[PDB]
Amino acid sequence: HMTAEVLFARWRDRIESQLDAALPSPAEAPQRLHQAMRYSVLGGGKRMRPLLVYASGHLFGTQPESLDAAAMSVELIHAYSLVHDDLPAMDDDALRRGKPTTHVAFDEATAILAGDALQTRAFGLLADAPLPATLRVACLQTLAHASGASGMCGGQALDIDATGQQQTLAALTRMHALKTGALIRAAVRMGALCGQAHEPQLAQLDSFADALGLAFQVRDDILDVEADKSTFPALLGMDGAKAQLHELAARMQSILARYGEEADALRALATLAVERDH
Amino acid sequence: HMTAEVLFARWRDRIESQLDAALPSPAEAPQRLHQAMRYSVLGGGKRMRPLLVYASGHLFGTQPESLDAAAMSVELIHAYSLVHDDLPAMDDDALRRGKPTTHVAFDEATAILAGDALQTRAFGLLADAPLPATLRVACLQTLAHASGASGMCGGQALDIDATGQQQTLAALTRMHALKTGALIRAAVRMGALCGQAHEPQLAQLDSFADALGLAFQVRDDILDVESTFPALLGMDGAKAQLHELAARMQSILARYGEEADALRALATLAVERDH
Ligand SMILES: [Cl-]
Repeated sequence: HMTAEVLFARWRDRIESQLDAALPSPAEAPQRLHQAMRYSVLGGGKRMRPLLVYASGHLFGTQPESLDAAAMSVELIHAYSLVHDDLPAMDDDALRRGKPTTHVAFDEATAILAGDALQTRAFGLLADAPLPATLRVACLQTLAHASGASGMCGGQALDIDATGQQQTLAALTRMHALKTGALIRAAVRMGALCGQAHEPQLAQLDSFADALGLAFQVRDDILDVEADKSTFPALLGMDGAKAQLHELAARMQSILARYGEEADALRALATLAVERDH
Repeated sequence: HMTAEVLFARWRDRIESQLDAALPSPAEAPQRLHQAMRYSVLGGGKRMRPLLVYASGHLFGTQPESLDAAAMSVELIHAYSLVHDDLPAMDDDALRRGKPTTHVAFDEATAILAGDALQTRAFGLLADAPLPATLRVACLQTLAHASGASGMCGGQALDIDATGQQQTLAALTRMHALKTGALIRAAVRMGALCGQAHEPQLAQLDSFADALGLAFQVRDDILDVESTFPALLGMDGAKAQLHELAARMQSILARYGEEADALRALATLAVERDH
């Protein structure tokens, strides 16, 4: 059995190649839109959401060809959300991962439309997947529920509404559950659906994915202090937030404790969510 | 087309009620996003694209209940595209239909997100529809292809890229075929799929829908004056092109019985409307 480290490298290379083939060429008109779409999603990175799709499918022995559309779709939703988030009317960021944000590299109109078109391509890839129609529909329902006003978009809105206000712990947790937790749970659910998981196992994996999405954000908050006025270290104290993260780490491992080596990839994504330095 | 007008009023009332039931409550969190989503699609309008879905299904005797998801989805895509198109970085409009645009009634960030969420809701409604999964997938494929970079979004980008430039007649026609032609064809296609249409009928209806989308744009350009088709062809040349499209649309549907009257009336509307 291949180690988690080897699997993550293989899946990161795989999703890079799949996304490159799935996006329109920069030489086809409209060239600026296509260039901006590619600029916004190609070029590496953690690929946490594709990795969750593959790692979840891996629990069931599912081949990557059955997972590629689901894995691309969650990265495309994630990528589009960041293109819009970076806009001057939103978070107003000029740099992302050491490179100019998409609206700086191009312009705001191009960034708006590139985000719009990446969202459509996420759904199109699922609808076009070489899978049974019932499975494509189940994946599409999952992604839509997690990405819209009941998930990612709603969480973005809760965040914008809270600009300049101090959120309570309850409200901060709820905001993160929508803004990033929902799409992280969708990634795990879709991988397991492609693995033909049944509902009890879907619910168990959802409990793991729920904890992982929060863990990632608590860790991020801790790192920000070590390197949206309300954060887990500000509301809990730094020691309290570290204890919160430590419990989520233990919780994630306990949920998967009965699996064999087939869960090592998911286990390692949990460790990365808790322990990464960047 | 008076009997058709009654049908269209029924369908405009129906799609208003359907969209109202499908959108989140303005009392529930996040309230401002939900309110902006509702502002951006409720409150009447022509409902051309839902009417095309219902009328295309009507050709096959399909009842509206089997068409609501598809009809809502094309209006939601259309609605989101206008919210983003009105933004200052795009067309920069303060009014639409005599009322403030969404980013004026709310703010730019809320409008961006409302557009994003309406797009998602369009896909979720089709995916959740009470229809065979194979039919839901075919409609979802149709909508995604027509709405993204190879359709509506691509046409919007072409339009912005040509700002201040003189376009050839071919380029302008290509731009409109993506910018609004694709989603109009999608509406007719989805109605026909829900009607269990056979491949020749789908191709026939797609020829009709292609002509209808162009005619609708040519008529909106003519009304706007009262690079565009009037600018390239003259006001008289634009009107001649409209009449040729009208005759093509009626020719394509000519062999059908009264079940095509709804589509025929939408063709007449696209050409003759004062609004
Ligand atoms: Cl292996």
